Amino acid sequence: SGAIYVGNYRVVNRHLATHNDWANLVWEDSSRDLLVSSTTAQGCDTIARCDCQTGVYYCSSRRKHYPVSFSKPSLIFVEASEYYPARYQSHLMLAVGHSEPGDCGGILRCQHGVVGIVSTGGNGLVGFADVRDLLWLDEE
Ligand SMILES: CSc1cccc(CN2C[C@H](C(N)=O)CCC2=O)c1
Ligand SMILES: [Zn+2]
Repeated sequence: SGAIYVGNYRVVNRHLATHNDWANLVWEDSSRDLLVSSTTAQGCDTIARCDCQTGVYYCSSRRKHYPVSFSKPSLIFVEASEYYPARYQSHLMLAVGHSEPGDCGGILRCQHGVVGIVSTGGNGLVGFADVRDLLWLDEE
């Protein structure tokens, strides 16, 4: 579990969105496993606007924050899971590291702010959905 709170927006994994997130939907993309909903209170997170390939992510299944090198956002084949059939997931970055399904929502951050959230994993890899291209998260 986990979310990014920036301005009046809440960014969550699309598969973990609640009834309130869908009722207050701003934007969602099944191919990215992302959903953004509106909030009444202002958030304090800052989204990174950079091309960083090193950062730290939180892994709840180990209660640990791991420093990682990650690939640039790409279209990657992702095996079938409890929430999606086998498909290509877009804007996805991979790192070598631990992840389990319940780790989705864990933040990946670099020196510039939030880069993305855990979305995939398996075989000693962890994948993160990028949010740095969603420039509109910074305004209105
Ligand atoms: C096998 S370890 C692992 C870690 C994180 C996630 C998964 C599987 N998965 C991937 C889904 C997607 N984004 O396509 C989102 C929901 C989900 O449970 C496995
Ligand atoms: Zn950065």
